[PDB]
Amino acid sequence: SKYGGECSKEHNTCTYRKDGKDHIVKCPSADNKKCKTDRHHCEYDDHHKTVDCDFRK
Ligand SMILES: [Cl-]
Ligand SMILES: [Cl-]
Repeated sequence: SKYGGECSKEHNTCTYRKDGKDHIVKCPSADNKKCKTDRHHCEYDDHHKTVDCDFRK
């Protein structure tokens, strides 16, 4: 249920792969969910219907 991708710091977006296609969604603006490092991991959780762009590198 989790779909991984990479985030854009400038745009605060997550690009993730699901069902053969790349999808670009906004990250949250929350302090510890936003995209902090360009091109680092993000995930769309299709169970919870949430996005997180702040992972440990
Ligand atoms: Cl595509
Ligand atoms: Cl969200």
